[PDB]
Amino acid sequence: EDPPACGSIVPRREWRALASECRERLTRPVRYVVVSHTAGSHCDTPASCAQQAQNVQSYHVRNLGWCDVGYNFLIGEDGLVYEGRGWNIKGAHAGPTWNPISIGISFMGNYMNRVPPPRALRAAQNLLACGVALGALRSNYEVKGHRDVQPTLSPGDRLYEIIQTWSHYRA
Amino acid sequence: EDPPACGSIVPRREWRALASECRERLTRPVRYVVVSHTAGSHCDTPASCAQQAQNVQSYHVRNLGWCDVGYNFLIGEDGLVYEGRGWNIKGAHAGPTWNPISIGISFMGNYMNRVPPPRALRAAQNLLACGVALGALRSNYEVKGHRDVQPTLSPGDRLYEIIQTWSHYRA
Amino acid sequence: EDPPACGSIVPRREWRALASECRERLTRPVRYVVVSHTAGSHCDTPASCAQQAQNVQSYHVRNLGWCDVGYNFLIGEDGLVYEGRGWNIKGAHAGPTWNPISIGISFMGNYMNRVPPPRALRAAQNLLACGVALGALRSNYEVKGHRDVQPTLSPGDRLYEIIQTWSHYRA
Amino acid sequence: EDPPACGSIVPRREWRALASECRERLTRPVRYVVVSHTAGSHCDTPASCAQQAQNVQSYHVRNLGWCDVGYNFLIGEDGLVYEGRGWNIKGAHAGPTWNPISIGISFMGNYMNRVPPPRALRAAQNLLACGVALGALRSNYEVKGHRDVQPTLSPGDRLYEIIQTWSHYRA
Repeated sequence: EDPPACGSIVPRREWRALASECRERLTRPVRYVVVSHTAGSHCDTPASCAQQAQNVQSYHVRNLGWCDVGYNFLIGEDGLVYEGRGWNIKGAHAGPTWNPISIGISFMGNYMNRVPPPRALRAAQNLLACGVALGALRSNYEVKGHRDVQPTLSPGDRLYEIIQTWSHYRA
Repeated sequence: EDPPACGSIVPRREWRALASECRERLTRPVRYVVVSHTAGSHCDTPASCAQQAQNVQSYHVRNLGWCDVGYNFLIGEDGLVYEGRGWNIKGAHAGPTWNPISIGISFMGNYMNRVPPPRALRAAQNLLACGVALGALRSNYEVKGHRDVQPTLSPGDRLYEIIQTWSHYRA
Repeated sequence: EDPPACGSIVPRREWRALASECRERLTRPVRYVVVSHTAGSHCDTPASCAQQAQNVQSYHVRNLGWCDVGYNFLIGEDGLVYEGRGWNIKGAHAGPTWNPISIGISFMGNYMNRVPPPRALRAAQNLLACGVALGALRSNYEVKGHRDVQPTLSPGDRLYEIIQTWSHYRA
Repeated sequence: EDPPACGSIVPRREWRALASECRERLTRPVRYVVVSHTAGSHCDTPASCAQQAQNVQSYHVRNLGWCDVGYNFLIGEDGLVYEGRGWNIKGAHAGPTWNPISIGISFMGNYMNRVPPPRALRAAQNLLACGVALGALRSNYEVKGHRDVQPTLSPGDRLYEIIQTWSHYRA
């Protein structure tokens, strides 16, 4: 069980997230990853991305009344990964059939007419390899675009175009 | 008076829907109505709008594997309401919490920077008044925009903006 | 903050409850409700049920040494709700994870082989709407079986099966 | 279904009620509430009280030829409310003047020399509060006694006396 400190993941406390009230768990190893975009604005710096993650959480917790931000992880264009509900807590990002069997990661921004920068993508891929290293994800895990399991424009055309070219993508 | 007196809808056969396989049912009268937009292209004729309703339905059934198009009713810019799951079948448009206690109506098109023409709006409000008359909806029913209960841009800024003005809208 | 009082709860002074030595409070609005059964004797008259409440309180206090009867509320088969620690005080019924973020209501009886009467079910369902109306429970509160947050049979197979039908239920 | 009667009312069916033949609706918002005692036998358990509601209905239907039991609601010493004609139907409880303008709630038993239980008092308020919530009782509703409007002794001296101590009551 060789140890990799692959957590180039910014903790909840570090981006000053509100405390979570979610308690239901994901049984590891999880088989799926559903990729979405927030459809909101992007951020290209730890400082702005921290705030942007606060806003997304805000919307979900204050406006929608949820126990925590809906994603397990969020990707910023600053090239960092933000801890959402994490590897062990069931997200609220792709429905009742998919949330309990998937890890939901969301790129912060709107990708209908923009590609996320290479470092945002490297962070996403690095985050999945990590999940595999830890046994949080099956080594043969499958990636889905949010539009493949729920009716939505998410994760955006350009971004959707890209994940389809991904090794673990299966529609 | 009686027996009926309510707004008109294009029936499933008329638009050429595949047969529904959905079985789960809503309890009447329903307290909530959720307004979304399909987020795709719009249609301003009975011909293109039926075609449109086909597509949306194809995506939900052929691609997401659902028993039927997600919405209870669709609204075209042609001025006609399109039968979806109807007043009795639980739809799949606003998630596990609202699907079983609401009627999901979705305008066909994207209303982020565009508003639906007056006739599409009359159709939608006609429909709600129809639903009330049928006892399918409570007389003190409430309207929510899709974004008020799910993380999404739906029903679109301009549309969402419009429904905030409605007699039955409740944030 | 929300003027009108609610439901028909038999207050403490009426079922002759020992004073409470509990002080740790709950952050309102509470998100979860965990349904349990006492697994003790059932009662179907105000007098026998007032007694049973007393029995349950006393056993938690005198024998287990708890600051007050562990449940936030108790339900009789006489169809009445019995005030336990109430809405503002943290209770001891579902473990350290859940006790600070939930409301615990217990049906006085054993429900492995008996279903409680409709009036008991009704009293519970109505106690919850009160909780919301009062602002003690979130409008989108979630009900969980005792067994879905702990290893146990509680609230009993029959009662468990029932609450799985309630609209605010989440496994 | 999913919405049960507010304030834990025992449904017509639970107390084994004969079907109603009444058609005369009252148009809520009703302005008044009249309190009578049935002058019949009292009961303090859910079992005995269901028989009494059945007793009183039978008397009114089989013997007086009425379309249903006189009252809109009956209160029990068990602390439960019993559905009579409900909110919508005009009841026969206080003559040709007040039957069309008020809601008749009747305490089961003779209360000339008996003061009824506080739980039954709580259930009564509970009934009136949930009446407003429904749109049946005008939010600013008013209360009168049976003897305040007819040559009768009902609701009984002890019972009548406390009804005056009320808030919503109008002299």
